[PDB]
Amino acid sequence: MTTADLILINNWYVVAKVEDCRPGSITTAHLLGVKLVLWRSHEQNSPIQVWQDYCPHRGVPLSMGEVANNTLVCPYHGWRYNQAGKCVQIPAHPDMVPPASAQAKTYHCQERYGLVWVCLGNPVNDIPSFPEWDDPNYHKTYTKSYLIQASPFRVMDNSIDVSHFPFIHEGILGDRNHAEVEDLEVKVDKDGLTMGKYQVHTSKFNNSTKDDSMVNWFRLSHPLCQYCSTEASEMRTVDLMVVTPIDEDNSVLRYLIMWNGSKTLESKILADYDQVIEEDIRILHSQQPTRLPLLSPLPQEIHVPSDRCTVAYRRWLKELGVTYGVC
Amino acid sequence: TADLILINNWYVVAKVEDCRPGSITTAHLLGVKLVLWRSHEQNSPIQVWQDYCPHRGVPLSMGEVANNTLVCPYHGWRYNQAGKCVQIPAHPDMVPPASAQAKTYHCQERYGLVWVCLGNPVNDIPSFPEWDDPNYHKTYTKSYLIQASPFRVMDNSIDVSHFPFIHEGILGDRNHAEVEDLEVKVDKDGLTMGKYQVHTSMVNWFRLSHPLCQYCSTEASEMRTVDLMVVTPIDEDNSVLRYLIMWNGSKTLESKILADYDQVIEEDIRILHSQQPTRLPLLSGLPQEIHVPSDRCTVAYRRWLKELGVTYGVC
Amino acid sequence: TTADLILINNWYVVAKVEDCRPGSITTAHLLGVKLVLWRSHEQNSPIQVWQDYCPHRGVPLSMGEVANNTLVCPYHGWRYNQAGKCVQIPAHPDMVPPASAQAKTYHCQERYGLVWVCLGNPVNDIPSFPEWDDPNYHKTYTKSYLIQASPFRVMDNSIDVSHFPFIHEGILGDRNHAEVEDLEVKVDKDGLTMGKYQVHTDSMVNWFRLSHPLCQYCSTEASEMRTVDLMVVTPIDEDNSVLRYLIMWNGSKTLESKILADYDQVIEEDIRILHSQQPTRLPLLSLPQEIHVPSDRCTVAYRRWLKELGVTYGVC
Ligand code: FES
Ligand code: FES
Ligand code: FES
Ligand SMILES: [Cl-]
Ligand SMILES: [Cl-]
Ligand SMILES: [Cl-]
Ligand SMILES: [Fe+3]
Ligand SMILES: [Fe+3]
Ligand SMILES: [Fe+3]
Ligand SMILES: [Xe]
Ligand SMILES: [Xe]
Ligand SMILES: [Xe]
Repeated sequence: MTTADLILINNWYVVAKVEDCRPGSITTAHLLGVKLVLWRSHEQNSPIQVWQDYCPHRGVPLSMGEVANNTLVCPYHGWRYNQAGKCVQIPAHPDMVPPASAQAKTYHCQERYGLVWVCLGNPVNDIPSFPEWDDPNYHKTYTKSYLIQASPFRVMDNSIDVSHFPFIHEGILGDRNHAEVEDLEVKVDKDGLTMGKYQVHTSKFNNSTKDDSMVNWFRLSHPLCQYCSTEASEMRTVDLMVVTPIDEDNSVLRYLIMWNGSKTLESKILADYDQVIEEDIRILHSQQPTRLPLLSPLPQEIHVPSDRCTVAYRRWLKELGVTYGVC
Repeated sequence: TADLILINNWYVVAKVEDCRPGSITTAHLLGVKLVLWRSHEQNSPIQVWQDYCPHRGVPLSMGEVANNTLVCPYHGWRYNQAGKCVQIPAHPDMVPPASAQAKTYHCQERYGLVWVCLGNPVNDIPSFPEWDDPNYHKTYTKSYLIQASPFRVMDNSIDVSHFPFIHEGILGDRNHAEVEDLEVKVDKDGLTMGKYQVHTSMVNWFRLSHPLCQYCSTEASEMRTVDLMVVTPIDEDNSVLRYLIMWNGSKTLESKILADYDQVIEEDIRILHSQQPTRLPLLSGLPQEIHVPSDRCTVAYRRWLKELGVTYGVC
Repeated sequence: TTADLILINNWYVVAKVEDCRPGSITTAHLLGVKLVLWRSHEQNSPIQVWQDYCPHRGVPLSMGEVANNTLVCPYHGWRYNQAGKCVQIPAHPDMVPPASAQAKTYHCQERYGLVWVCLGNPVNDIPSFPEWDDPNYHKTYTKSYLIQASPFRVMDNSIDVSHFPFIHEGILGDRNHAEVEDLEVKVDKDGLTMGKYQVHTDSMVNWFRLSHPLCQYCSTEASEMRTVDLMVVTPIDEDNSVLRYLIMWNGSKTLESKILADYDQVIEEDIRILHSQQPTRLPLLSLPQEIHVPSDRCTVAYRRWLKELGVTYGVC
């Protein structure tokens, strides 16, 4: 169990990539305070089973075992658990039907966009949409996993912030001179939080090429995933940022990036995101308190006109009833 | 703090070989930091006290042994073998106050091991019959620091069904994983398991007179092997493992025996370090423990600890 | 924060002025508060000591840059003037920052080459040091010593004199001269005072006074040379301290490194003991309870003064 809210437990979250889960493999992960085991059978096109990493016999992690004959086997006594989590065999008592109590705690898992989505509760919410996934004109790439020692909601608040661009992202996403921020259009509606189109000022790098005027916008249907859309000179680049809430104070950041330009741009896209993500991590790791402060009437946070979309985020979290990872 | 039932039992804290004349050693029992010291005389007794000087809270272990006294390093106070301050160097003519006294504990050398009771010895040190048999040879395993409850360490050692999966080299085969109807008896002696078969041929039985001490007996084709497993309870979540192995076959087998014991212990320590909760769950976030017929000796250990009133190291 | 106001309303050294050169950003910690110390390229700019905290989104201001007499936060470039008022917000260039856009500032006074800070309202003055003005005395500063021990245990160890023959053998005593004479201890409204006493090696006469719980003035007269010192403890929190010493002497300048070496040896010998002592915090008067003998008169008096002042922070 956990101290997490039901609004959060009943949502889907990315815990891995499908390319990390090979046939016959055992992977560990952490979601909302719970340790997880992700396993597949040696069959090809095998389903991924996401359970709690715990054998109920003597408390040994099931992730220390082996996958054999479509069963996850515990290392201590060799209890064999089927795809539904039911012990189907106890080697010490091979003719005995295992007790019904011998059951692993199983969760909902679904693959989409090459990502493993998990729901610890009742899947009542839907997986965010990524329209360009099935567009053959768009190429796909994934960033590596980033472990961040900061609240899941502080990480998302940062990626909603845009006024920091000319300071901690100078040279990639901002100009320390064009640092004034225009009035921002931010909607709160049925589709979630939308930052409307807005101009990103980037520093010239190629003096031969024309200014890469970038227009960006983003939408949040889920509070820990953000769909971002950028149209520059000759390329539209969309991304799906996904935050794995490890606990109230820890988070994993992953991005699926899709672009309509030359596949040869993959290396540059991945390296440019690395720079921005690590410049953002430096601030996230220093922020206090570690949990995102919600609104109220250490001193309270101060909000200026340019914080419109981040004030609306903190408001959305109070409406959703979020108390985990926030203060 | 620990339950009186544990406070009044004997526990191994060191090997006699390592407490030399004039030496000062350290140990940790039931939450208490301990100082062990000997005088430079031969046949000197071992004094096991709390590692603390009552003047200003400095560890007496950072001091020195001099003239059959332990000297505190801060103000020079000298404590006799009974633990009483006999000289305060700033007041050389003053009879040191009665409060100037170290907290002393009972110490007894048995089986080449230093045994300590922090309470009132109500029970005797566990018996080891082959200690007095000259037909048996003697070897000691090294110390093993385990980040697990002392009671989880003993539960693992009482378990016999794990042999075919984590010990398939020495104590089990994957084609012989079935466990026969085991025999368990909890009497005044303690917890006793009746003899059972172990597949590498071998017959094995064990008895626990005390919760953290195990006597084990194994008969092979040509050799009887016995061991005394001692668990030092550092605190609720930490333990030290030691064994005294005795056998009546060739003394040349000492190295293979120690090598075999090391493999098994480090294979058990891997499961022990992973177990959650860290403290032993007793019979009463994470689901409750499930018990199968092959778990009757470990179910009896948990029942015994509950009956004895153990609340320290257990969940 | 959980500290007693008697402590919050007192002056403490958090740095030496030689460590905060023009245009620098230094960090410190005092009574649980993280502090940012910053200066200007003004050849003689003052030292600002604020809480290491940007009230916009909670970044540490110490990760910023000093520019044109302002401290600039790294996250959104907010510029705070020397009074701590934010005067620029780059996002809204022609917007006067709200009154809330203000760093939490603390009182800072430079004295004896040291940075004194008071987190509250200074009801007391910075401890006195008469040989500072005396031109016949040379001056030197020890390095900062981080001690994993209560500020009050650190000060307890400095007032102890009975331990000189055992852990400071060679500098403040030897094992053949361990008997302690009847010490003169004056506990008054001003504070704790310790009268003249003999330190062996062939001997020197020392005394000390404490007008402040965590500041000690000491005087040693030996063979015509008088050495004085000001021991300052930075209370980091209940369990941690910084130790610093300003030593002044009227002999040869050549003695400086020897003086520094003698202090360094004694201090690290004291730190070996301080780190081993349990409990970490200083036990006051009503693990076994502390026993007191006559050589411990001035250390018993320290505990009695702290209880009368109502110190609960850093004490057991
Ligand atoms: S702990 Fe998993 S089978 Fe015994
Ligand atoms: S601390 Fe042991 S003698 Fe003073
Ligand atoms: S956090 Fe300091 S300026 Fe935004
Ligand atoms: Cl399989
Ligand atoms: Cl025992
Ligand atoms: Cl003073
Ligand atoms: Fe950013
Ligand atoms: Fe084992
Ligand atoms: Fe000293
Ligand atoms: Xe980016
Ligand atoms: Xe063994
Ligand atoms: Xe000194």
